[PDB]
Amino acid sequence: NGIVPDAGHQGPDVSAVNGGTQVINIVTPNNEGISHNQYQDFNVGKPGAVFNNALEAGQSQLAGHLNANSNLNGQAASLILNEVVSRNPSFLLGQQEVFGIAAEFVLSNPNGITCDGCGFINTSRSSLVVGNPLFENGQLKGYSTLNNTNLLSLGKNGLNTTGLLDLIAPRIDSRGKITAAEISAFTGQNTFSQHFDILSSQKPVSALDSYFFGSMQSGRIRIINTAEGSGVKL
Amino acid sequence: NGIVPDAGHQGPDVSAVNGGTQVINIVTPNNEGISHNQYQDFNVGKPGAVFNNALEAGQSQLAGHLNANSNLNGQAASLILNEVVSRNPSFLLGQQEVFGIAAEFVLSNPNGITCDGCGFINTSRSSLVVGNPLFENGQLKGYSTLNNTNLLSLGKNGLNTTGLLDLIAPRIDSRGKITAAEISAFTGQNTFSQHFDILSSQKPVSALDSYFFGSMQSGRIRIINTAEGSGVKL
Repeated sequence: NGIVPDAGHQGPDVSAVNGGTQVINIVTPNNEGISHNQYQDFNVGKPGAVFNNALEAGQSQLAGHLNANSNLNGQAASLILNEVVSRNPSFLLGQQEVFGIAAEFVLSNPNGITCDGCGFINTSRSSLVVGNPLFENGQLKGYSTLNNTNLLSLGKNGLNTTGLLDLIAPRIDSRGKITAAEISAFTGQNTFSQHFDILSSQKPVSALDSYFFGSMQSGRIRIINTAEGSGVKL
Repeated sequence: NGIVPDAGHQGPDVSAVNGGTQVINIVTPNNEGISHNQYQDFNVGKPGAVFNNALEAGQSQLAGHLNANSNLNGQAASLILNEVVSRNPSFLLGQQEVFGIAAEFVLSNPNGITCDGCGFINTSRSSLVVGNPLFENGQLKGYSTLNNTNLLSLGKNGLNTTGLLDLIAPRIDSRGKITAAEISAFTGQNTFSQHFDILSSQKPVSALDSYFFGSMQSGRIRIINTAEGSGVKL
C-alpha cells in the first residue's frame, strides 16, 4: 500500500481492492466542512486512489462499486485535506478520484511531492503543497512553505485535471504537460491563507530557482515567485 | 532612421542626434491624456530611442541634453501610444526611453513585433501589441488582435524594464530573458479594453501556439491563452 494512514484520530481507513486501487474512507468532516486526514505515507500508483466522499452507494471510475462513506454523517466534505505527518516524500503516479460529492482536494507534504502521470477526478480544485497546513485551535488557518527548500516535481508524463490546480512549493521542477482549467504556481518561502493568498514571505539564504519545461494546457496560468533575486526558467 | 512618422496629423517629429539615437517629439496629448503617434516605420537600434515627454529641459539617459517638448502645452502625456499604420513589422533592438514625466507606453503593430535586447526606461507600464488600437469618435476604446495570426517575437538578448510589462499578440515566441516588475502575456484573437481586460475572443481556424523559452525574471507572471485547444509551451 502506497497510502498508509496515521495511527491517530485523523487517520482514515485505507483499503486495497481490485488490482491494487486504494480506497480511502476519509474522516468525518469538522464544522468547517474539512475532512482532515493524516498519513505516514501518501503515494499513488497507476491503479490510482479513490477518496470516498459519497452519501450514497454508486460506481467509482477507478474502484468500481463502492458503498457510501458513513463517517460523513450525511454531510460530504467541502475540503479533503491530506497531510503527510512523517518525513516521507510523496510519489503520485496515477489518478486520484473523489467519489461522490465533488470537493476541493489538498495534499500537503513538506518533504517533497513528485507527480508523474498523476491526475485529479471530480475535484473543483486540487492543490499540491510542499509545506504544512497551519492550525489554530483545530481551525485551518492556511499553509506554510517557510523554512523549507524542498521540491515539487512534475515528471514527463505530466498532470491532468478538469478543475482548478494550485502548485505550492519552495521550488518547482516541471518536465511534462500540465492540463487544468487554471494553473496557479506559487513558489518561494511563504505563508498562505486557506485560499492561497500570500500573507508573508522569507528571502531564502540561497537561490530557490524553479523550472517549467513542456506544455501548459490551460487558458489561465499564474506564476508567483516571492524569492527575491530568484527566477522562473521556461 | 528606424522610426519614420506618418505624414498626417498624428505623425510626430523624429530626429537623429548623436551616434544614431532617435528623438521623438511626441504629438500633443488629447483630453484623455493620450499622445497618439502614428508611424510608417517603427524600429529601434542599439543607440535607442527617446520619447520627449518633458515639460522642462534636462538630461536624457540615451540622448544627452534635450529641451522640453513644447507640443505638450504644459501637460505631459499619461499614455504614449505608438501605432504603426503601414504593413511594416517592427524590430526593437535597443532601449526606449520616456524622457521627462514617466508615462504608460504602447507600441501597436499588427504586422508583427520582434524584440531582441530591447527595453523600456521611465515607463510605469509598457505594452507590445501585435494588433490595432480601437477608436470611437477619436476616443481610445481598447485594442484588437482579431483576424490576426502574426507573431510577437522575443529574441535571445531578451527584454528588460523596471515597470509593468504587457505582451499582447495572436501568438508569442520568446527565447530570452524577460525582466519586469510584472509580466502579463495575453495570446489568441481577442478584443481588449484600454486596460487589457479581455472582452471577446475568436477561435482561430488553425492552432495559435505560443512558446516561452528562457528565464522570466519577475515576481508575478500571468499567461492567458484564449485560443481554445491551443497550448503554451515552456
